[PDB]
Amino acid sequence: TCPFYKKIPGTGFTVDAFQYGVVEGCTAYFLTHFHSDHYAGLSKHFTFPVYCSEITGNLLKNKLHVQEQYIHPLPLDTECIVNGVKVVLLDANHCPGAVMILFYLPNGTVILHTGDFRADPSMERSLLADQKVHMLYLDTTYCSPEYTFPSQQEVIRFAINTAFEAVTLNPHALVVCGTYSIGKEKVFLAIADVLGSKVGMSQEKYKTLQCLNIPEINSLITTDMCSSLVHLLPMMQINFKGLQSHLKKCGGKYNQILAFRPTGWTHSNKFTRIADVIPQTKGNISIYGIPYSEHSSYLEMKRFVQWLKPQKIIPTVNVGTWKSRSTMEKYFREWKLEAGY
Ligand code: NI
Repeated sequence: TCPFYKKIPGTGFTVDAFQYGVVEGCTAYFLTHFHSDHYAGLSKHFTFPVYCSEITGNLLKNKLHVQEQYIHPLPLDTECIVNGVKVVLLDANHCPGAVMILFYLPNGTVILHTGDFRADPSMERSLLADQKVHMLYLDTTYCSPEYTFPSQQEVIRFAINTAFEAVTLNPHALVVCGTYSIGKEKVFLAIADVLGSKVGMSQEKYKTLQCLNIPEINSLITTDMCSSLVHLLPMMQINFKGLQSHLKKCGGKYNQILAFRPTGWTHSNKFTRIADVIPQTKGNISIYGIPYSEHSSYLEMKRFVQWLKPQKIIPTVNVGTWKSRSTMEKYFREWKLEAGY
């Protein structure tokens, strides 16, 4: 059944709750972003109102074929009224079109639902600064102190410098980047920009990117693989067998592959700095796992919460085990005692 952490009290609303059939009492279904564990269940047969960003609404219409009459896009940073309740959508710093949602309950309670987010100090100067938030529905993906990672800018610097050096040493090297969802487009777009190439990809993936309102996108991507030396493939193909196979397909235009796997976290983070990352190599193929995260680190999460000072926290991730739930609740209490709220 629909879990309680997907329901908004004092409303008929649910958040990211599309795989439970008709939720009894739900008058509006919000969708924070277009990732499959969140939209699971949506299709052309859905006949309830869906509230989301413009970009998520483009994806619902073009990729899932949801009928336009049931898609309600909202502008960001704007007080809107939905079924009699004031709401605001804020940028979540996750993937394209991802939002956090502020609900202003008729009884005076304010609730923030982060969706999936990567906390940032810039959030401390949005509309969140203007009133108190009582309850926080929190993306706790990396809520444990082992989870450190570098800034996105540091990671993209490494990738740009690595790729440019390799292709300048060998003009017959191919760059390959893995993907399995929207998100992390800066990785392949930044590499292609330093090399003066467009990024080549499948027709399905090109369609997906053309929904994202990225400026000048027609200048940066293409479905002509032959004219490109940065290729995008399914994350599943980013291994030695998959890459050897791909190289055979390029007809001797290339003699070396340099590949990137933008992972979340990996246990080489606790020891190794970004400057010191190395690839796995077999023959003329090298694979780099780079820690490009679109979720908060532990310290970023902690700073956001200690700034916001909520009265109650409801985790939305890692809630399935008692050991995880108990651990998270311990950190929340530490943060509260340290900061004095
Ligand atoms: Ni997500």
